[PDB]
Amino acid sequence: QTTKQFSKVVEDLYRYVNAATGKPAPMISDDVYNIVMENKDKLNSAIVYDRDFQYSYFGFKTLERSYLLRINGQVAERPQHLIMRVALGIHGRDIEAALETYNLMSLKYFTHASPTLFNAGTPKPQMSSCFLVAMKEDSIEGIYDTLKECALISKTAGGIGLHIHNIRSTGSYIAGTNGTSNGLIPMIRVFNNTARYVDQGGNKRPGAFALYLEPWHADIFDFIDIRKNHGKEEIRARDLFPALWIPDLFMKRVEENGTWTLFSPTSAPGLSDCYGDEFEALYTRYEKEGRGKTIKAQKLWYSILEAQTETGTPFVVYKDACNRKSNQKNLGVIKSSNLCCEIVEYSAPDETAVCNLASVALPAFIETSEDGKTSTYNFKKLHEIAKVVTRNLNRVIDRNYYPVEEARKSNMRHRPIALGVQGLADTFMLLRLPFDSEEARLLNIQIFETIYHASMEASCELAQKDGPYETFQGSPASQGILQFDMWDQKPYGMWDWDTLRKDIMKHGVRNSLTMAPMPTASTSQILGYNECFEPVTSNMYSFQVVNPYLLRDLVDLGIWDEGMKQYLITQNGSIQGLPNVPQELKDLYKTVWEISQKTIINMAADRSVYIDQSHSLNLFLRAPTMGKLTSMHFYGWKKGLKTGMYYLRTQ
Amino acid sequence: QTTKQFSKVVEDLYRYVNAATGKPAPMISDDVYNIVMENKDKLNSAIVYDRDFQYSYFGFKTLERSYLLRINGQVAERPQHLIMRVALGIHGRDIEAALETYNLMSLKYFTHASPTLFNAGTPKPQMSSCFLVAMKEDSIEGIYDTLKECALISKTAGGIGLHIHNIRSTGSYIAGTNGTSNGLIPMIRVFNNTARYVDQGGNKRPGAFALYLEPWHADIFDFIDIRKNHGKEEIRARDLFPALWIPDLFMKRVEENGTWTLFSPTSAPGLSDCYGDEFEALYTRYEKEGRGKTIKAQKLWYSILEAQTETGTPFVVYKDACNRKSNQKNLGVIKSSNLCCEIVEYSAPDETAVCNLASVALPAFIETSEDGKTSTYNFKKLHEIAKVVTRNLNRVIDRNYYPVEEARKSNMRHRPIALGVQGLADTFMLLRLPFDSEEARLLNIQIFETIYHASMEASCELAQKDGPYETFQGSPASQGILQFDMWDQKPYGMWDWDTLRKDIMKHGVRNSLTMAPMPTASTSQILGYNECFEPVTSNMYSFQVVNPYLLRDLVDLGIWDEGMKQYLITQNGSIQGLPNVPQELKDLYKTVWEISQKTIINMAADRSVYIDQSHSLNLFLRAPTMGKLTSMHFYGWKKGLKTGMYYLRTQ
Ligand SMILES: Nc1ncnc2c1ncn2[C@@H]1O[C@H](COP(=O)(O)OP(=O)(O)NP(=O)(O)O)[C@@H](O)[C@H]1O
Ligand SMILES: Nc1ncnc2c1ncn2[C@@H]1O[C@H](COP(=O)(O)OP(=O)(O)NP(=O)(O)O)[C@@H](O)[C@H]1O
Ligand SMILES: O=c1ccn([C@@H]2O[C@H](COP(=O)(O)OP(=O)(O)O)[C@@H](O)[C@H]2O)c(=O)[nH]1
Ligand SMILES: O=c1ccn([C@@H]2O[C@H](COP(=O)(O)OP(=O)(O)O)[C@@H](O)[C@H]2O)c(=O)[nH]1
Ligand SMILES: [Mg+2]
Ligand SMILES: [Mg+2]
Repeated sequence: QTTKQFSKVVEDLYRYVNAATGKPAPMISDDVYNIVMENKDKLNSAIVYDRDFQYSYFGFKTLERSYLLRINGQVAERPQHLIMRVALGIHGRDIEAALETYNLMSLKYFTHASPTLFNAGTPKPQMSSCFLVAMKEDSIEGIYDTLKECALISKTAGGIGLHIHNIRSTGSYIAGTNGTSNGLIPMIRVFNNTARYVDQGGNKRPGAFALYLEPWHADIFDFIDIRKNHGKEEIRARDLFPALWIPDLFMKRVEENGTWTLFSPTSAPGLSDCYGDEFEALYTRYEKEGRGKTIKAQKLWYSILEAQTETGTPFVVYKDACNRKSNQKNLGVIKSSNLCCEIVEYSAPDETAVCNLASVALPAFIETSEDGKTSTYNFKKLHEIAKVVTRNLNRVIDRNYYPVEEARKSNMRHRPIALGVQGLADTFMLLRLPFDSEEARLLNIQIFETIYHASMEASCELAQKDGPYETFQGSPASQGILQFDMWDQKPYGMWDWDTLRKDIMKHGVRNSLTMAPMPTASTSQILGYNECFEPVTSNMYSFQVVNPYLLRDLVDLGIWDEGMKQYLITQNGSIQGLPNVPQELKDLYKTVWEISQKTIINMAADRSVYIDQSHSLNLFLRAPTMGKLTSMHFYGWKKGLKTGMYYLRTQ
Repeated sequence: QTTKQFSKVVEDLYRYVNAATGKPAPMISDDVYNIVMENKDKLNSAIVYDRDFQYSYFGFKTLERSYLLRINGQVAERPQHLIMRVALGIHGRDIEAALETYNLMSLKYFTHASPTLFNAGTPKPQMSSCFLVAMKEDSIEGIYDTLKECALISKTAGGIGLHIHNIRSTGSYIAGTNGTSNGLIPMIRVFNNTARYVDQGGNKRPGAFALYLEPWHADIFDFIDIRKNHGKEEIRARDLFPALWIPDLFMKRVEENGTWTLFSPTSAPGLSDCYGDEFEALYTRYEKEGRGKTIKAQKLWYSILEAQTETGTPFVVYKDACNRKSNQKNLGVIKSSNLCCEIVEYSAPDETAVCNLASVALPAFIETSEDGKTSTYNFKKLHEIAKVVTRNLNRVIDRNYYPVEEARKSNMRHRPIALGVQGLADTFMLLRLPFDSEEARLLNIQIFETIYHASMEASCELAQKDGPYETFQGSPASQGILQFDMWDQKPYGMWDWDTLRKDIMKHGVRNSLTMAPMPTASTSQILGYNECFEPVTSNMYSFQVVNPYLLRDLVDLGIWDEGMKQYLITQNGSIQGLPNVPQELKDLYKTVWEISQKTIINMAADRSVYIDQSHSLNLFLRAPTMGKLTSMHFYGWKKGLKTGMYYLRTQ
């Protein structure tokens, strides 16, 4: 019920015409069509259609539902065809690299983020997932230009993070009239409205932008409350996500139980265009000068926590930790993260930051291969594959179709890239390692060091062929200061950092950033592994499937029965305090709510030194409480995390 | 409790500084300040402060509430100061014309529309009331550019009429995705949202745009329903006004009880860029070609009437009558009217049409001066004053501050102007003429002929000094075809049209259009006369004042008492079927609901031949019914009215 020969499938796709309209609607690009036809034999015979049986029933139905291209609502592309198309879309004329990417992706070593999977090798190749946008100016012209931009971006795949620190707060003065300003909320309501009007890619799910405000902005209280399902209606913005861009001085005032001061950006200019001490200097001076409204820090705090407890938002991202520890610091002051709090990239009115994403599948490197029946981890294959994905994401930068000029400007200047991971929890389980074990802690550090090292090396090789990126000179990287150096730490040492730093100083790197582990929400589901780097949330998930690693074990112990089936549904996928189940299994299959959030922050802190950018650290709290949240926020803060919190997931 | 010397008042205004902010906020322009100081003696001694006692208690409190400039919430300008400032803002260095305009305005011969009163002689002189905007393109870029434009326009005084015939309808195809379009409504919802976010001038009342669609657009049914207070919520747009831009062919299909066909503009291009026969030719061809959805004309009809009955909207404006009979026809096809259905001016993506407005006060020309105690009408003073206002509106064009480039382009090319009137009903009453009398019918024709003639002559003189307007060549006017010629009628003849046409053909006119009688909602209330050209809606209005002409008469007849007071409140200001009241009085003070709508359309049809543009014809129906509305719509249509209906006012 789908044509088999690949080039025949391309033919159809490429020759498509929309019957309702009589318009030719080719779904393959010219340049990719040509490549395919010019190499039809090599390409056709390289595919291995058994590999379609690598996908779980749920894995495949995800692919089927919205990934594999359709001709008149009918799926016309086999999973292998999707992959082959992707590999071509990325690799163009370089058939060898294409062919390499094909095998590895089909073998499920890694995958590319959804935009790539959707649009690679199609005429409008928009393979980018992230856009961080700057509010252009505190004017009606600036506001509507940015609005126009978000709409144009939203037309295609990819989420937006938008920062709005420069917008005049409620009641602020306006030259030329006696009218006074209305603040962020009415304006937020405009963005929200545009988010709902512009389809993403052309389908069901709404626009969703994330909004970045620094907690001193005079409209903060309402801003943080944007997602509440009560109060009024016209004070909310229920399709957007508030994200706090928090400076240390705030955390400090909260801790010391002191005061916080709210400014309108026009009474207190420059607050967001600096960080660390210069910021505190400037902020304290403005406070002295009575340009704002002072209140007790802990009153803002307490509000911030109420919102997180109810909505899981705002997210928290530490402005200082982000700017102090960015390889982009030479470009200027970074003003926001993105929609999923993983990207940390400079943006300006004329530079909208972009990022391409792929995820290495960590389980694929477990080989129970030595002799007996221990497993090891093949960190050599991890390095190799990590290098390939680096090269891929880099190719994507050039072949990408940018939705707006400020995106193309930004990407061609700095070439940031984003690697991350899926199936950490799987690797751990397969390796008989409890998520909170000293062994798992070692493995985390190790996996991440090796990806960072790999991608930095592969990027170094690139710089050697195509020159460093335009803005390499002046970077921490160009001075020998890599990610972990900015954490005042020594790398674990599994790889040779001296030689790499040596080369990097000599030849540069092609990419300003490389690592930003992301949520993997849908691309982990295709491959059949757990979300990114978080532990399982349940052993039962939901049409209800028992954890295959758990299940396997329950059988070998001849204890899997009806009570064991139904207990898992009762106890929502938890095996703790369950009568006939060994301590080994109990430790290994703790749900995420059963692991200390201190351990999570620890391992997050551990891998963070090999992360160029940030990672989407979700927090999970079972029995939620002000004080409990407070110690999780501050704990992470002091660890020097960038993304202190993505969602607060609860119940 | 307000400084008296005028130049002192300017001084304060001009020297103002906003204390909260420490910013200098001058409220007079540089060039006007200089003029004032350079002529302080002439200017100070020309004012006559008794004239402040020309204003009724309600008249003055309107002026006080939002017209006279304030210094720290405290009124600092006397009505005479407002006027003097206006006359200067219009007339600049020409002190004689300034001084002329001052006397006439203070004497209440005429006034300028509210934007003028608000901003003349201030630093951001935006004295324009009307903007007709073109939807830039059926793209997300075009949509958001227009949105940006409406916002920038809304920043200052003046209402918008926006036409959207070129936007792709629900479910229409989009190249580049499998997504399908969502039609006008979601997009309308975006405009609506911007209308509420951008304050007008800087105060309370919401943005309000009027939206112009041709009834064949495939989204018509929902479009016409935009103002209903039920159904759903997300299908409505309750801060905008739908206006039908109706072609004859529709009226015809409705009458002949035939079919109507709905097209998306992309399946049926060019429909709005033509009119009359070429349109019917093109439309019928598209129908034959099955590019649309056909339904029974009378089903659309019946829906259109349900909406008017409930919401008083959509307005009706006949596209063909507008284009066939416009002096702007040489410019291209006019695609919309404005917010109050009086302006009929060409617009394009790069030309947003503008208009300045003043209203002659018709009562001021009644002089009971011959000998005995008949009154006459001084049509010679009407001609004179009408000429002055022409010159004024023309000066305003040059001294105006345009909110966007497409407005400045449009106005400097064609220089349209807009005269109208207030206190028709007053003139009639003062002259002992029932609104529906053959005498009142004669006076209407007469008043309007004389304003048209006057303004055309005064504009001719201008063309002689400053050249014709850029696009005069090719105009009906340049061929000797004036307004009434396009109605295939001969003018009443009270003035010498041969000589004027002769001169116009020779020298041109400065303005492409001159006459567009408007609602006068607030500027008739300042002067203390009834709205524009409509009859009184009540003799009692509302803190309740009895019609002074009625009241006067009731006293001289010694019949005004308690029963007469309270009867008027009971019968909502109607004197019909009331026991001790002469037939003379009953005929003279019919409320508007007591006058045949056929008579209204007649007199509207009568003055329409001296109207360059259109006029805001409100319809009043007491006992509303499908068939009754139907005969009022068709009656007006056949009379060749442009604005068939502004609001349907009911109850
Ligand atoms: N009519 C209006 N309605 C609502 N908000 C407005 C309006 N005018 C300005 N603002 C807000 O005020 C800020 C300044 O807008 P902008 O258009 O730059 O003002 P401006 O007229 O140039 N005056 P200023 O910026 O004070 O010199 C922006 O954040 C706008 O959102
Ligand atoms: N992602 C989207 N969501 C909602 N409406 C859209 C989207 N993309 C396009 N439209 C509508 O489709 C029409 C065409 O938009 P435009 O941006 O010109 O499309 P395009 O991508 O250039 N394709 P086309 O115009 O069909 O050649 C406009 O009326 C838009 O309102
Ligand atoms: O629902 C979503 C999820 C994600 N993203 C974007 O994709 C990035 C990572 O998303 P994720 O890994 O969850 O999606 P995947 O690539 O696996 O499909 C984010 O930073 C967003 O910019 C988005 O636009 N909508
Ligand atoms: O509430 C209003 C009424 C009017 N207008 C604009 O002003 C013109 C005429 O308005 P009107 O005569 O009623 O107002 P006035 O000039 O008397 O204050 C219309 O065509 C609109 O463009 C507006 O923006 N808001
Ligand atoms: Mg400004
Ligand atoms: Mg287009």
